[PDB]
Amino acid sequence: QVLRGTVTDFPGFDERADAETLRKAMKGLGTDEESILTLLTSRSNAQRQEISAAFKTLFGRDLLDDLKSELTGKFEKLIVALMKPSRLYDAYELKHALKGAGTNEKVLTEIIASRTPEELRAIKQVYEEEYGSSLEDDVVGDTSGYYQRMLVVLLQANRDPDAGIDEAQVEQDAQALFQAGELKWGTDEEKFITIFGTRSVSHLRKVFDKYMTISGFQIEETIDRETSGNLEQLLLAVVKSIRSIPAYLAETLYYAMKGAGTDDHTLIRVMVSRSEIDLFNIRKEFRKNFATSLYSMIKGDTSGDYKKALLLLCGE
Ligand SMILES: [Ca+2]
Ligand SMILES: [Ca+2]
Ligand SMILES: [Ca+2]
Ligand SMILES: [Ca+2]
Ligand SMILES: [Ca+2]
Repeated sequence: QVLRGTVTDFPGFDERADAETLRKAMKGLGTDEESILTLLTSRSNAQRQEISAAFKTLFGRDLLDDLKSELTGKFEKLIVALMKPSRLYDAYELKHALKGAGTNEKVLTEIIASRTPEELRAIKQVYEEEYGSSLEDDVVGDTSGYYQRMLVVLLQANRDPDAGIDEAQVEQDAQALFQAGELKWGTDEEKFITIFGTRSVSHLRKVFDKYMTISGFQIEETIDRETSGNLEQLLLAVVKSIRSIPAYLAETLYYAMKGAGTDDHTLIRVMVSRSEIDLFNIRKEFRKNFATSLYSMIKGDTSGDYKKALLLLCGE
């Protein structure tokens, strides 16, 4: 399918002109957040990096340090995130879910399950450069059990490529998965980890069909998203990503705003990271699955300059 983002290079871009607009906006008493916000959400990530350089050439000041001393709250978290160069974002997000006591298993599952092999290679590469330690050793050092192993398997970015679809292997995997599901994924974990983690995307889709034409239940129906289980949360995220990455991220966003509070960190992470990849496709899945639009949900769930920036990122 064709992936379309909501943010694209801004025509007639001038990094010096933009460097100055931002300077006048930060300069002196009071800040013009309305100006920063509108400027930053209509320039691609590559352009924001160019604005930063020109800002440094013209004033000898660091644009980001400035935005941080001037901005505050979720609006700042959102601006700081947009500034992060595209290639460094998932790696940064991953270093901070692992870093320190505990682990944000949520981010680890979300990024590793929804990212393609090419994306994971580049992430593994950029991560070691930036942080010195390899992603795989930090994951292995923070996670455990079959959760760790499944994450490590996916981290190898070695899913079979899509080619000849043997129906003998398909039915064999469907049966296996069926029986592992009936056992609530608590037995023979080794066998299913290999199927979910190394089988080609087109293969696993036939497996998901067959599996249901064996049980009458979609494979996800054998797992409760709401409840615990790191390994199950991962199996759920993988299944959904194998079906549709936008749909999976379309839902991750939904559950970020659905409830008593708002998971602004997820809301910010998915909005920013996918803005130039498939945020558009994500918007289309959100509407068709949740009967409402992302725009309209973000508008009612967030407030202020923060809300305005998300809405401009969202687009229509
Ligand atoms: Ca100021
Ligand atoms: Ca003000
Ligand atoms: Ca501040
Ligand atoms: Ca830790
Ligand atoms: Ca809410």
